[PDB]
Amino acid sequence: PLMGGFGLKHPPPQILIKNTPVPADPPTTFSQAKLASFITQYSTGQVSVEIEWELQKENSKRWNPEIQYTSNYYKSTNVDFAVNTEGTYSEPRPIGTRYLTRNL
Amino acid sequence: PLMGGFGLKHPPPQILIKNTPVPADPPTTFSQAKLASFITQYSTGQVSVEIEWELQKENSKRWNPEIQYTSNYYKSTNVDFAVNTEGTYSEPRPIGTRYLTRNL
Amino acid sequence: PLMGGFGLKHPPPQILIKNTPVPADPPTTFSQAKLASFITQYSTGQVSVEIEWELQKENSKRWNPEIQYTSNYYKSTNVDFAVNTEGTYSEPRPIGTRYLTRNL
Repeated sequence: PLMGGFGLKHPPPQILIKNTPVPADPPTTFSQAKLASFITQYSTGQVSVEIEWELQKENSKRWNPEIQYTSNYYKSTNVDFAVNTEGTYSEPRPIGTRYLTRNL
Repeated sequence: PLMGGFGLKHPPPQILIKNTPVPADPPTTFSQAKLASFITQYSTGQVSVEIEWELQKENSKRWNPEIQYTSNYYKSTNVDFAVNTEGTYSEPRPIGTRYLTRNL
Repeated sequence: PLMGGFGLKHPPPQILIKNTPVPADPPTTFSQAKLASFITQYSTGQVSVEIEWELQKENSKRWNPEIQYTSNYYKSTNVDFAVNTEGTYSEPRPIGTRYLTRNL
């Protein structure tokens, strides 16, 4: 896939979820039409997901140090990747997956 | 120890090595004094050492990224921690052991 | 520890507790932002703790009487370490742990 990530011929199956509609008072006298009056409703809950990954371990004889993803050592007004005064979580920058080096 | 490193009450035993002195021609007529004429000599060889270390693995729940020791991303006239044009291996800077963080 | 009490290299683990936030009505039309409207909530309950102590028993040959922590024998307007007319529990004075005597 162009955006990246693993193309799958049978991806993780998507999940669809809906409240069961609960109709308001139907009339006393029967009528053909479907019930257009519903009880306003919404639900909540906790959803959990694990994804078990396989890591390809790295064995490399390169002498000098690699490049590593490291946080800024200099003082800052607020910590990156963490909440600010308002309670607003802010990811400052994108994080690539390529740092370690290998021989073409 | 002030310089750092593990103080040991029975350190790794030091190793002493010397050529066996091989005397030049002694005189035909015996004389009391020790032989002062030796055959100029030196030896060479290959020495190997392993040191089996125990690592204390790191388990930490800190959310935001750590600090990491990383090589300079910007172009340079010659690679650090590696030989230069003359064949001279040069370590540019000292490397501390403290980067990962922990709660006091 | 300076304040006193047992210093522990692995103290009793602290316990953290929170209500699960229950969001109010989300809008009919989806929107990116997190839900800022929550249902005002608080919980109650009963918490119990035992701490099993070991006492170091006291064996001492001192002839004359010791010093002991004793309540005031003289009449008072209200009992110490017990509620007053308003229902206010009031501890009058601090209670040290040292009374029994021992040879240095």
